Amino acid sequence: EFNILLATDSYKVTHYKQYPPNTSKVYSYFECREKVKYEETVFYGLQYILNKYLKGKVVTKEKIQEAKEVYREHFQDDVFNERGWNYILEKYDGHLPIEVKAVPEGSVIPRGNVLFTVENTDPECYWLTNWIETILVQSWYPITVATNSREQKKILAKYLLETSGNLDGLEYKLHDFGYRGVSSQETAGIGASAHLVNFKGTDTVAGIALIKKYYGTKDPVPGYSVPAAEHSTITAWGKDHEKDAFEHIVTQFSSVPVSVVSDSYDIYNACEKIWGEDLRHLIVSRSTEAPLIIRPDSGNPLDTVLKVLDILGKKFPVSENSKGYKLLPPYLRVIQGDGVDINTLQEIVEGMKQKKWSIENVSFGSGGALLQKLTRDLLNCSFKCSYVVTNGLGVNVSKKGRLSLHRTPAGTFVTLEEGKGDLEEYGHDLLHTVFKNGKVTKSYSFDEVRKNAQLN
Amino acid sequence: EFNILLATDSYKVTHYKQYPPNTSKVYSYFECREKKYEETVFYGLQYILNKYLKGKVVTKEKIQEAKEVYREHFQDDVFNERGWNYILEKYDGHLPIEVKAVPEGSVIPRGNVLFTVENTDPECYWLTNWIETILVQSWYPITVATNSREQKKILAKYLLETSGNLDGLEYKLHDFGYRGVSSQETAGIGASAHLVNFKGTDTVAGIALIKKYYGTKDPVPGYSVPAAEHSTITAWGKDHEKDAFEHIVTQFSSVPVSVVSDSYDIYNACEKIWGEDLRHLIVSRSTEAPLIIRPDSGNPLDTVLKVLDILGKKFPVSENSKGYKLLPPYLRVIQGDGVDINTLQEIVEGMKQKKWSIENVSFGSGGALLQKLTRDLLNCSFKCSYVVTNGLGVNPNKRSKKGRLSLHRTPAGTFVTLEEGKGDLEEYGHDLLHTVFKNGKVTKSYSFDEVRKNAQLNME
Repeated sequence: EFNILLATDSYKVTHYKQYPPNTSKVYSYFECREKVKYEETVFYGLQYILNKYLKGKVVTKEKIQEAKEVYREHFQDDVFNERGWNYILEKYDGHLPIEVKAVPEGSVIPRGNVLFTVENTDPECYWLTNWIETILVQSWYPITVATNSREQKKILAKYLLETSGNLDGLEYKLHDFGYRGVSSQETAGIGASAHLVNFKGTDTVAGIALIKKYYGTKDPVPGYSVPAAEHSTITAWGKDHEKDAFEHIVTQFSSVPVSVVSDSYDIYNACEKIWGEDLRHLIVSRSTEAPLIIRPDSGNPLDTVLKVLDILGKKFPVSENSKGYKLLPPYLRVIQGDGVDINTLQEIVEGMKQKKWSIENVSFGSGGALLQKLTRDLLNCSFKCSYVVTNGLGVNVSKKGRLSLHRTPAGTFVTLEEGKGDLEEYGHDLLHTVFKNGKVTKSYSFDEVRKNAQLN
Repeated sequence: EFNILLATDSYKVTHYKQYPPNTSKVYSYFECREKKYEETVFYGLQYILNKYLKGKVVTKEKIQEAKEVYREHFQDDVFNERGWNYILEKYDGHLPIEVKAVPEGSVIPRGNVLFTVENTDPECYWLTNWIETILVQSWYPITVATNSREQKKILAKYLLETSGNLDGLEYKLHDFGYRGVSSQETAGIGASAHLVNFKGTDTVAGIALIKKYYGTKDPVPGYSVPAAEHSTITAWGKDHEKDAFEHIVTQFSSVPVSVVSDSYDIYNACEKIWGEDLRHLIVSRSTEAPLIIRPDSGNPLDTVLKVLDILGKKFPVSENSKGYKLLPPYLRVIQGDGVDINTLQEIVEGMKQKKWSIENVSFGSGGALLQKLTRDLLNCSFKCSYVVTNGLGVNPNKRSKKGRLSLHRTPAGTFVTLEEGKGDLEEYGHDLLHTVFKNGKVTKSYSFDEVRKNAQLNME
């Protein structure tokens, strides 16, 4: 199926012919170098990569021959280390002789600290470290998604608290609508799973499948969604049957919440006449677990939320909570999924507070904004060789030498270099061996991942 | 392997309970809308059709898996088990939809229908909305192929003006985006899209995709060359950079070799090492295997200009027929840092002002070519435009299209998208859209050779 001998940058293929004689070790590391400032990042995703692509017998005679042919044509010359891959196949039954150490999945670590390290375990495979860089560095994506998601969660927790006095339901405040905005099916799954580290709402079940497959969970409902009615289905009934459309929907989905666009024809007539009275007997009767969620009209993200809230406020009973903020009845809520990114989320929620509107009233959705438009540059994700051993001599190639992560008694994180960690300075290394010679040596359930990524 | 019943936005799962009774048709379309990148390269649909939609994609096992997944996901039974079983029993699991599209590789101006989708069996009215997700992801290869072609245009302009021809244009932009994209699948798709316009890529997966889903007569559709970076050269120590260089050039002499030159000494490497010390091993390299020098970091233009100058003094520089400086055939430069469509223009412009032929330099694009792209760059939009209920028809950015769409060209060759089925009259040339998928079968397929031909630049 997938061939790891063909999963590296092409130029790295020739590295086994570029090192000095007797090079026995190449040690490399990944960090989110320093440079809404993302001060701390969530380390998430390496486990997926290790399990899906690196563990077990990943080298076969068949795969060796495939790579030899592919590369012969690619470089128009035989520059493929066939013998080197044959050694791995025969010596370790196709298992990769490398060791990867990393901070636990879900850990929140400030920028500029070692997150994981990679090195070969057999001197003959000094070239392997550079080779697997490509596959490992893609962990930047789930790290970045989990990080940007958590930052948005911090914004939501702050205002939810100040406006309601608590954080109940925080986990359902930001929904992942990024399926259609990402670059591939695989990316959709990875990204959705990274969002689920922080929240539970997603429209990409592939995220849940990845979690259950690569991490494991005891959580009864790790990821959820609610039926949603959009323009495409409502307008199919016609302007004269919008009421029938609305009644049909709410009656079809009465035991769970339901999202319905109010912008199909006229939000006023829809909220004031249809919802307001014509079908009122179907709304007020809904449980607090299955509220009607109104998806505001098109326009400015903040303005629209207020407008719809003010309208609804005029037709339904609003009350002030213990914190003194306007709160719609339990059977009625609002969702803003258009133009909501990390920066805009701020202004929106900010405006709501200043207008006496509680955050309990609204939830948000983000699409290609939280799964796409993100790059390695956001957190300055960097992978580099920091230590090499040639002719028995240890040399430093960014951070220098062998690295280790530590947390001081004051609760600060520090990455010690040049093997200084060996001096047992600041306790024990926080990086743990997760992969060694083809075997995943330490794994985490998704429950642990979420616990480690929890808000401070 | 893959369960298409689980590959749609969640909220679309319940649509089979949202339409009026006897809704028999749902017709939707895809376009790169314009406001108020003038042309896009349509590429990638065929990969999706063949990999995910064709053949028997529904099985009892998949239907059951979906039922369980959605029951937990929605906390209620809102999965159309009956509707999917119907496809399994009536069409042996083949999807009853028809997709029409402009040819793969075709160049179409913005604001025009590119592909359409509709159910072929009235009982499957709900299927059109369902597959939107998987089909709209074509926005990615479309965008990559389009952006890549725009850069090709810039390079073509300056290569022609500075050398007189476009020889070797296909090797001027190398794809180094493997490490900068979000996944393995995305790497392959993206690399394939770049290969629509160029041949250099460091992602062999892109070539695999081309051969598997398109096919080619080209004996070498994608290529790369050995390259030496800092992590490998610095391993030798500052005092052995010359040996590192010597070793590498000797190792790879029948093929071109890329070598970083800013490890330690930037001037000494070009002047002394490459010059006085190893010149004998460079001037001897054939024109098919030149030494490729990769410049230091910093401003991309300044660095390119500074490197050419240093070399241009230690090596014999000529003057082509257009009067621009040209390095000897065994020596070239590559700039793979900080290059995107905006920076590319500034660089080639700078070289022209400095009288340097574009022949001397090639470029590399990474994350800024396969990741710094979104659906909004080209305003990729998918929308329902026609619906039939009870046997009756129903219906910032430019307005959306309505009714049955068709693509044509005026006698002047101007592209026009006709709406409300007006295309039936064929006032202009018949519909340019072709049926590429129908009831589980891919009905029209393009070789990557046709794709590249359709995407060629306009000589004008």
